[PDB]
Amino acid sequence: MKNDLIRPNVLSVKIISNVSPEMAKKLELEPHHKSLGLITADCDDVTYTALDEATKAAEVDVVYARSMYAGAGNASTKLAGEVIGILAGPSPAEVRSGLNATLDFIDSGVGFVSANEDDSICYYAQCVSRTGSYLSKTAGIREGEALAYLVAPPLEAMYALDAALKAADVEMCEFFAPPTETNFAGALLTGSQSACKAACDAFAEAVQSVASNPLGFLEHHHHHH
Amino acid sequence: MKNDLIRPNVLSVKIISNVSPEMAKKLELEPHHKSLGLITADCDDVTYTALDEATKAAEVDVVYARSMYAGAGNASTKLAGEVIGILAGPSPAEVRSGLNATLDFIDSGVGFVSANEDDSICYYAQCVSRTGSYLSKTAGIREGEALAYLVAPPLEAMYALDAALKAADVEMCEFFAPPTETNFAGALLTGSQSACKAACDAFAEAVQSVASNPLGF
Amino acid sequence: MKNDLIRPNVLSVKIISNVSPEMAKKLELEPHHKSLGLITADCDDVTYTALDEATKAAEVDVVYARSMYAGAGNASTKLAGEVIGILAGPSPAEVRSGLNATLDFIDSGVGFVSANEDDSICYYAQCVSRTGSYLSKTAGIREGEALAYLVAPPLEAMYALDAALKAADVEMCEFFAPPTETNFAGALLTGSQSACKAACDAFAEAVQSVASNPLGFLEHH
Ligand code: NA
Ligand code: NA
Repeated sequence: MKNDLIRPNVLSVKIISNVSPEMAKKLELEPHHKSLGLITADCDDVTYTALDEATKAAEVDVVYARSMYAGAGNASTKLAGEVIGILAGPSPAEVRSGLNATLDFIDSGVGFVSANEDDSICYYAQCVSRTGSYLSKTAGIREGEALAYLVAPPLEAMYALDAALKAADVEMCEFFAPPTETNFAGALLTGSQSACKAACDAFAEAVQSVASNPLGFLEHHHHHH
Repeated sequence: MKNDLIRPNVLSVKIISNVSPEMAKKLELEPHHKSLGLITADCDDVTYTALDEATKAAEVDVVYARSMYAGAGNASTKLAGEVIGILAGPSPAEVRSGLNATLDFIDSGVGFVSANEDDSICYYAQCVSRTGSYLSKTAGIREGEALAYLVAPPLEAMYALDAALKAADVEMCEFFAPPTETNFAGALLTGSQSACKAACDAFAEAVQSVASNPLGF
Repeated sequence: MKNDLIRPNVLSVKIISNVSPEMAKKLELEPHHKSLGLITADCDDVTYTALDEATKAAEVDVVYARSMYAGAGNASTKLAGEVIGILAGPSPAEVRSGLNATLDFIDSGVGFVSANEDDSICYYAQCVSRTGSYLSKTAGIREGEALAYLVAPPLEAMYALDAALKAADVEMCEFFAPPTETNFAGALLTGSQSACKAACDAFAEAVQSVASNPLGFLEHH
């Protein structure tokens, strides 16, 4: 029901030690990247946030991060979910430390929030109060700066992004144009921690507004047609 | 059943007034684009045709129009459908007018047509007698020229495009290479209005032929 | 159940006898490509292998070959499946010959194999002993050289590719980065037929290992 947290789930985790050179080349790894940590889950943006948290916890870089077409509910196999993440580090021990931090974050209480009775509309409005190396590079900001990580379905996201930008002293960093692979959209915005929180609150309120009344236009403006 | 119209449905409509400069930049809006009209629906090509119609009905441009991966039946949320369209114009009045025209067209009787008993094969074969400013740009043709807008599933579309091109003096302007995001295919063809209609008729007949006999070669 | 073949199915096949010049342009056909053979099926990588086999059997080229977003189980229409392939040749007879070779290969016993009890994890580990003109070009190798054609879901594929590369005397040719349209991943690897076979066996073993222990990563490395 509305305001319920949708629990995210990790599906698979593995380590590759001493990554083969042939794979290192196709993944465009750095010379010091000797080991990989692999993860899949049923929620991509929670996982991306978790991977960023991993870069604060261990000597790891996010070297691969992609979402699956049409999202987890349309996965055709058990472990595909809707995201694959790859951490790289100098040793299996560092990768292992990174993956443990990732897993712990995914199960920390974060998640998309439901906007209606059957959870058929949901959104992410996460204040990342201290970015790691992954999301700061994605956003083009300095490490440790704050972000509003805003995700919703396509029309809700566009409407609510406008609301969020107007509500808060925040800057556009990265636009997720609709559709991304999972048919969502949104943005990374930056500013002070209080401004990012204000943007998150406004984004959430705007998504809920659309969910509650998606076709109000018909009665107000399409009458006598 | 065969020849039934599949009714297209609008799922959500919203307007943005005084669009934020940050969003204007990311959408690559023009300076006169102050207001946005947003729409989602469960049929993308009908919506694209309707958005083009709106540019003839109001002072609006189609500034964004994209389809969802794997189509409306695989939507994971209620309002995603399989298309998002954005109209831009100088005022809320003009984008409401544009949306009203879009809605009218979507409800006008246009739509995908079923080619079999359980409506599991369908196609779009729509003659656009006079393009607006959106489908003329997509096709790379002069504004106001006619189009045949032809869509079907991948193999049906390739087979039926062949038939359409042979049936009248038309040129292929834009090829929708399989898969588009919704796993369809097709093309925009141009020529005289009567040639485009002949192409539409041939396209429809060819899709029906494949539906009736999918493995016969 | 585990080790079961998942049988691939052909959904539609048609011939265009004299392709129109407008269609030839958009498909970037060459002048000698007069006839087209169209096929869809519910298994893309089996079909790609089959199309390559067709080029060995007949004077046909693979001129178009693409997978559908989210795979055959999410198809919204009857004939879309998860792949469209197009053969081009000099005549309808030659295209028909190519299509027959394609269909025969699809039904030959090749296919994805289940890695668990409800067939919810599967993989492809096919040794192409002698490539035709399609997969040799895709891989960037001489026509007639061998490939391991390795496909699995995203994490399994990455883990199992590393295993295959370490186990077998093979080289990386083409990386299918996750996700491809059907949300799979994998690679084409080349080497002797022996080495390609060893890569296939190691890939299969590694995918099965992940299926049996999907969350396990704490063991000594
Ligand atoms: Na589905
Ligand atoms: Na090796």
